Amino acid sequence: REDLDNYLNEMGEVTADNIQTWLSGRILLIENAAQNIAINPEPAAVASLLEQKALTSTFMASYLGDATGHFTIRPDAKMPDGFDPRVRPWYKGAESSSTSTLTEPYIDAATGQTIISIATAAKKAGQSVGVVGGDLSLQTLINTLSARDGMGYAFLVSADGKILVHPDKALVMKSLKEAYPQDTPRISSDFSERIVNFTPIKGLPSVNWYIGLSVDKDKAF
Ligand code: PRO
Ligand SMILES: [Cl-]
Ligand SMILES: [Cl-]
Repeated sequence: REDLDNYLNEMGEVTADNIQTWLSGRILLIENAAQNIAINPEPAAVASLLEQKALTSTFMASYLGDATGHFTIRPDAKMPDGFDPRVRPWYKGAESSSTSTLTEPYIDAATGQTIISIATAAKKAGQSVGVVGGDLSLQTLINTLSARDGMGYAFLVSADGKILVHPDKALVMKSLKEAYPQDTPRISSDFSERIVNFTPIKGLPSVNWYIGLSVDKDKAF
């Protein structure tokens, strides 16, 4: 048991570091996008920035919304009638953060897919000029986790217990209790009766997220 605990802990730390280092490169691209837009926030300049291959190859789309409701998105897309960027979770979350942020999964207004967004406020010498966001699909996050490793699966859960990414998509945005009503695992401890442990992801901006490692117990050696 000491041996399995030591290994799950070590695997959790590995998986956690790597997803942190997958995310933080993508967080830099958005921050750089926001910084460059703050240079020249004319919508022509904005649109040429978002059309660049480093962004379009990395994200489903990236975009700028501002306090008047103006919205520029690339690749371009017809947004639903009455779409307002200011009421979307990426906008509200970047507004209330002095750093960049990452949203919990939500329903993309463009694709209708489930997505998360990296967003940060774009600031021109103290003044906000809007919020820049980039979108990653839930399926992308599942694939990025399931690529990161021996015995069970990794999933991602917020500190408050909300399951964010899980290879069982039915469990996405269920709380731990709602997903696991009989004997609920607790983040508060780092082992739970499958055996499950939680490893904090360090160094993300604005969020407190955990890697959960879930392994078939008796198969584990
Ligand atoms: O759904 C949203 O709010 C973001 C912005 C447009 C595309 N995805
Ligand atoms: Cl990559
Ligand atoms: Cl446009």
